[PDB]
Amino acid sequence: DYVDHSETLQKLVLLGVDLSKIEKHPEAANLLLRLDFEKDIKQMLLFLKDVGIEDNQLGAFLTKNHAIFSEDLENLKTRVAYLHSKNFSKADVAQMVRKAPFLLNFSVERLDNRLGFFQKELELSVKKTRDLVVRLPRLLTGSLEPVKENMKVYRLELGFKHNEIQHMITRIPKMLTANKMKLTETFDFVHNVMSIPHHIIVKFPQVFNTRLFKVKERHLFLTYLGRAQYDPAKPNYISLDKLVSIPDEIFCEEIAKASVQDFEKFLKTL
Repeated sequence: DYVDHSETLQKLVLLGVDLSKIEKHPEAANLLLRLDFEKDIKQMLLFLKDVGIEDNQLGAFLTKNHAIFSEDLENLKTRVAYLHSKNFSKADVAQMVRKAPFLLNFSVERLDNRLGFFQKELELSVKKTRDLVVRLPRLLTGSLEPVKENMKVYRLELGFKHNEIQHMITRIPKMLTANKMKLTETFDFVHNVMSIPHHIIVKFPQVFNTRLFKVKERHLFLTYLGRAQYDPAKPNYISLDKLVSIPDEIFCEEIAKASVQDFEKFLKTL
């Protein structure tokens, strides 16, 4: 059987499928080992093309979704029709399935319940709720627990108001599932060590999408230089987005007003 399967396996490899990943899932791997490309696999690939997975995206999709050959094609079609009934366009669904390859493995009822959860939990407009999951489609496929927990962390532990949270998460949807320890450490540093008020953090939520060491290195250097001026009502104001976004060379010259060599020297005292 190995010899007769070789041409199918070769085809999957040429597509960029990583069989070593699929091999971690023994029943799926044993099914694939027994599938023929023309008879069993091709009709699945043609469906994926129709929903918008391009040929050069199939390898990554099939490597992630080791379960796709175990779903009934009729059910996959029904789930796509459900998404369309919810006003997700063809372009939306193509992006959602590529970025969240398990999406069509969820039943109609589960997809409906998951969309309803995000509507109820975040309280966004219908439209902004669709925009949110089009932007981060894995919200629909992952555990919902970190979402519930992080909503309570932002409000009850970090002190943001409900409207502030909506503002931040629509811009940075990954905030909804971010590691709680990392969110807390970033908040404590930016709010308490840098003394930045909630309403300013709300305006620049990308600080929750920045690795904290970078925020810290830059704040400590500016502090060392007497240039850590984060209040827009005073001169030499440095905004949080400048601080987290501009590359080292420009941060040094334009913001810290110091050489990169001196920044490097400072970082060695940390």
